[PDB]
Amino acid sequence: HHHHFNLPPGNYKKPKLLYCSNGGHFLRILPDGTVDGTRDRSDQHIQFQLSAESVGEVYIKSTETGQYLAMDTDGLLYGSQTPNEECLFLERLEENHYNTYISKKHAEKNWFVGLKKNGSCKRGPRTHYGQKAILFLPLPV
Repeated sequence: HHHHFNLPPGNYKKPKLLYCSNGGHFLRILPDGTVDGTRDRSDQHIQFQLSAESVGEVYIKSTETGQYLAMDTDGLLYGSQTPNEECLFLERLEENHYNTYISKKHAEKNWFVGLKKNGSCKRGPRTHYGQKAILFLPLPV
């Protein structure tokens, strides 16, 4: 493994909002495949259904659009119509209470899902352990 194995509690029974404390935004995948963050809890694109591939590995799917969260070769987040290797994330516990999502494909590079204070997604290589941008809190829909 390239990473630790502290896991968050809870299941994938219900859909969730993925709230980032960094700028107080909710992760969002727009219908056009665009990914970003919004402070609008009423948004129709912030609801996700997480599912486990293997223990600690998840798919994050838009319940509105059915699109999967994915990270490309250049570290950019995008919504994928079909599940692929770029859609798998290592879901881990961080700072004892938050959730982090590490790109499985790029795990050795420590590329995470993360949001800037301005609600914009971070590019893989600009992310790293220790940042606030990588911390998510799964909230009820």
